Amino acid sequence: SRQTEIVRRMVSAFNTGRTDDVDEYIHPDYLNPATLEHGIHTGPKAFAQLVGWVRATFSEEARLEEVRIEERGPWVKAYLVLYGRHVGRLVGMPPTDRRFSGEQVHLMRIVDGKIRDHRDWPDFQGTLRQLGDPWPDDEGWR
Amino acid sequence: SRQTEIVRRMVSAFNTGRTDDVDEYIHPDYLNPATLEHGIHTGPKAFAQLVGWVRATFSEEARLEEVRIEERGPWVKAYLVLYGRHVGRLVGMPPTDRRFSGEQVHLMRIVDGKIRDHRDWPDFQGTLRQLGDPWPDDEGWR
Amino acid sequence: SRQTEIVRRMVSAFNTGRTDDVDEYIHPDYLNPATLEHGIHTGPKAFAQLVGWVRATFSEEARLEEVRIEERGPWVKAYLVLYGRHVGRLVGMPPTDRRFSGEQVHLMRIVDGKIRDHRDWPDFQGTLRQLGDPWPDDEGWR
Amino acid sequence: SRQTEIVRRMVSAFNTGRTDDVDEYIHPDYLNPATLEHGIHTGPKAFAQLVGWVRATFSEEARLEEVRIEERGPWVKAYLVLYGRHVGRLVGMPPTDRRFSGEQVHLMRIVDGKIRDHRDWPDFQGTLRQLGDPWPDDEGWR
Ligand SMILES: COC(=O)C1=C(C)CC(=O)c2c1cc1c(c2O)C(=O)c2c(O)cccc2C1=O
Ligand SMILES: COC(=O)C1=C(C)CC(=O)c2c1cc1c(c2O)C(=O)c2c(O)cccc2C1=O
Ligand SMILES: COC(=O)C1=C(C)CC(=O)c2c1cc1c(c2O)C(=O)c2c(O)cccc2C1=O
Ligand SMILES: COC(=O)C1=C(C)CC(=O)c2c1cc1c(c2O)C(=O)c2c(O)cccc2C1=O
Repeated sequence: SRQTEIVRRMVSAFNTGRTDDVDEYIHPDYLNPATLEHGIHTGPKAFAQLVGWVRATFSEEARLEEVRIEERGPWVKAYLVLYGRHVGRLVGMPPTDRRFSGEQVHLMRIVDGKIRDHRDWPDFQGTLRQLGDPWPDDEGWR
Repeated sequence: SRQTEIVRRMVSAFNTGRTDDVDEYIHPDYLNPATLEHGIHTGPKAFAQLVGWVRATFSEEARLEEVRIEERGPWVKAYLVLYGRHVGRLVGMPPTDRRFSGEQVHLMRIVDGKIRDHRDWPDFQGTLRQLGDPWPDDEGWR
Repeated sequence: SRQTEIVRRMVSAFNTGRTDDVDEYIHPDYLNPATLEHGIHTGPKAFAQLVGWVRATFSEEARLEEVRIEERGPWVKAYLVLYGRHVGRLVGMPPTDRRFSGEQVHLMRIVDGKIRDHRDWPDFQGTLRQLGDPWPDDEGWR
Repeated sequence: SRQTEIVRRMVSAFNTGRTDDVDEYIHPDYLNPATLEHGIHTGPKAFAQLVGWVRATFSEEARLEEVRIEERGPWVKAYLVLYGRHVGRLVGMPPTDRRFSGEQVHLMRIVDGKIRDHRDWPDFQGTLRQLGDPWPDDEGWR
């Protein structure tokens, strides 16, 4: 139950935008490999930046709802659903202003009480469908 | 565009619960083959009953959002997303009170200005996941 | 484990087309509510007809693979994946001859050793995408 | 049609494992941001390494089937379906030896006749379900 509660605190940060206490539950060595192309590198600051990015992209009304959280050893798996609105540029695609919802799975390793390894799997295909199958502009993503 | 607007009127009925005017856009011969196991048979009354059932099952806050509507001949295809809350018994499963969202596709044939043939394809599997993989009780569905 | 094995026998019938022994594991009162619009009514014969329809529609190479089977009381839930090819008319849509695969969930009630209540939830939306978003012809489905 | 054919050549490489000619259709500056955590960096060699990784992970029988390919300007969008078998370690998860299939969307920018920007969106959640919801081992992914 300790580990489930740590992951619920991470979920809560995405829902409130609250990053002042991330050093209490994000490991110094935190890395989410998806964040690198944004410039977002390691530790509590990287996680704070990721929260910021999610809210900037999918709006201050984004909601991550919990379906269920599982654990095995030091690993925690969170089955969530994201509810958002496409209000920020996303992989080179201007904001469609379209609402969407999609299931997501997160996998996290807890190391000495804090989240150190974090992978997430959005329902990218369903999000793109709900956004009307957007395209990047000439600027693109790189 | 006429046919797209008829289907938008159907979508709107699910969003408002408004069934007083269904005879203006639902064909006398309307049939949705999924409705039969509820007792819901043909024409405008069957469609009214279906609206009622959707709102009773997925709540008076259910929302059907439009992604896109396509047509070919007398056929219209609606790409929607349902947002709801499981507040009514569903295929023998007591209400979980869980929020969910899922894409849905509807296919309708327009006959003399009114919806006559109607099939819908919910994201049943994703809904069930978001409801925590519920089970029917001893009463079941039949 | 008895009930899991009964459902595996049902899965096997779809994979082999073998219907000579359906009276041994399909209840006299069997009903799948989806089958009614094809004319397919109750008991072992209805189930045999459904096997036939699946193979006629999604080809003699259709394969239903097992992910996992769960039970609770008299209920069994089968998480499967269908692999097929669209070789028969489907809801008024001529055969695209396209290969597809989609997860499916089946829910069955076992009554005195035999399958009596059967609901299935195909990934209809994903199947339709993989078939290139087909349309019904003028004949339609009714 | 030129750009569609370039993307079909990329699809074909995943299906045959053929990487001797990647410099003819992969830009010197090619980057897929997902590949970085494997060590796989830029250009034709990075793409060759990615083909290798896909076949090592999802087997020499992996098949990427084409649903449809769209283009807009220099951008190409490929709607595919992957058929594979989990035979290599995947994000810290030992091979389950389970077959799976999942839709995938790829987005590519063509620059002077060659693929330069490449993002892919697997159906990760559906793959994980079909693999029986595997877990990483103690070694993990990092
Ligand atoms: C609640 O957070 C996320 O959903 C998320 C996180 C934590 C980190 C990420 O890097 C992404 C997303 C979500 C997301 C995408 C992320 O990179 C993305 O690229 C993405 C995309 O490229 C196209 C459609 C939807 C997307 C997403 O929902
Ligand atoms: C907005 O309407 C629907 O979603 C809908 C309609 C119009 C008619 C129907 O018969 C069903 C649904 C939705 C629906 C189910 C319907 O029969 C259903 O059985 C169903 C289910 O059995 C399990 C999970 C979700 C479900 C649904 O979202
Ligand atoms: C392995 O069996 C099935 O997939 C199945 C069964 C047992 C009974 C059924 O009535 C249907 C399907 C599958 C199916 C559809 C069934 O009615 C269907 O209408 C259907 C559809 O209308 C559009 C796309 C895919 C479909 C399916 O895969
Ligand atoms: C045909 O190629 C791919 O599917 C693919 C490619 C080109 C590049 C990639 O980096 C990934 C995948 C597929 C893939 C994953 C990739 O990174 C992955 O991490 C992945 C995963 O982490 C869990 C389940 C399925 C997965 C995949 O199908």
